[PDB]
Amino acid sequence: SANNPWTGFQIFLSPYYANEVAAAAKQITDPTLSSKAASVANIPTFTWLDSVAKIPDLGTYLASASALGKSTGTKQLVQIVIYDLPDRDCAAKASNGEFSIANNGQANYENYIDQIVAQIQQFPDVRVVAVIEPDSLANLVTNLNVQKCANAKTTYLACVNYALTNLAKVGVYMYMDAGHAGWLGWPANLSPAAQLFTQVWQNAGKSPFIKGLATNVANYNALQAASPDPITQGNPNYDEIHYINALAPLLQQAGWDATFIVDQGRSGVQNIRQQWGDWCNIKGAGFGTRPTTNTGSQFIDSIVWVKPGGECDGTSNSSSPRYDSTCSLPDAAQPAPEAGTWFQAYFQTLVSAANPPL
Ligand SMILES: OC[C@H]1O[C@@H](O[C@H]2[C@H](O)[C@@H](O)[C@@H](O)O[C@@H]2CO)[C@H](O)[C@@H](O)[C@@H]1O
Repeated sequence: SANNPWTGFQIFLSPYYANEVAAAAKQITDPTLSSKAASVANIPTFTWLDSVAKIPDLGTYLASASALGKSTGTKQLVQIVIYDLPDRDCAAKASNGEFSIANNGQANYENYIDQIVAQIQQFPDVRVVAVIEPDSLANLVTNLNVQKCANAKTTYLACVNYALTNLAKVGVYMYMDAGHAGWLGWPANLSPAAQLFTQVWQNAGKSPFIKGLATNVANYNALQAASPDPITQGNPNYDEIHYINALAPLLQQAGWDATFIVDQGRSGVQNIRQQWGDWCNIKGAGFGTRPTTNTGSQFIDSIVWVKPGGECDGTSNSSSPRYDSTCSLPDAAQPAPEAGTWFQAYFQTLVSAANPPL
């Protein structure tokens, strides 16, 4: 590979996360633990554009990044997540979003992307790296018999295409979400997954800005497992390095020099789940390996922190329309607030259990 988006750039630290972390650390009673938690705001994370109201935030982040770059004599990089599909989260309930297909979803999303493009277009000196629509494509590999997913398949593909095609015109480096090793990493899923991703890549014109795929976003898999998690029984690809070593060659066969980024933001503590599919607020997770480009794998551009640890995965209140029974499992921290909202006790455990220690 030739073009790693991080080379020669300084990552712009998320002010949104920083404000959450500064607030959470002053509430942590242990003094050294509070110091460690406070330091989390200096670790680069991805900022989620999980609703239109966040688009002005992206405005202020690019402008701050531009200024930081001019004043420090560096080139700055802003890390974002495109996550506002119509009928979002089609195989769960916890992260249902603000747009729906039956309520002008297609148009709302295209306007969402347009407004994002118009922001990024005003700051050519700032590089952007985007993860494209967590969970969407993977749902279209394994969840087509889910009627919500099946009904939204063509909307998902159209919208993902619209994001890819139009963010490319303002030079955004993009990694399409590709699930994780327990999802698409199953050997029998590798080829169907690859066929989808290469179709999506081809449909977006094979633009050089489509770098490749992101894995483990908002999940907890090891990148390189010391020993296989017991939940991984039956899958030889028990960790993300196995998944990626098995999937990436298929992408290259079709001529896509595809590279990867891997969430490790909540991967510090392994063996914390009853079943692999337990994804919601897993009790006892720690912050994992810090973001770095020294990945040890020919396919991986960066270890990253995509899901901001401490922001909730979903509510445990079964009276909310966004209740998902996954968020009430014995390995899920409860009680838990609405997804995307701050979960103070979960953040403290992420700090305490961080591996490597903070
Ligand atoms: O990993 C985060 C997403 O997981 C999704 O559920 C997956 C799960 O990850 C797999 O381990 C397996 O259970 O397949 C599931 C899909 O049916 C979930 O739908 C999303 O809400 C999560 O963000």
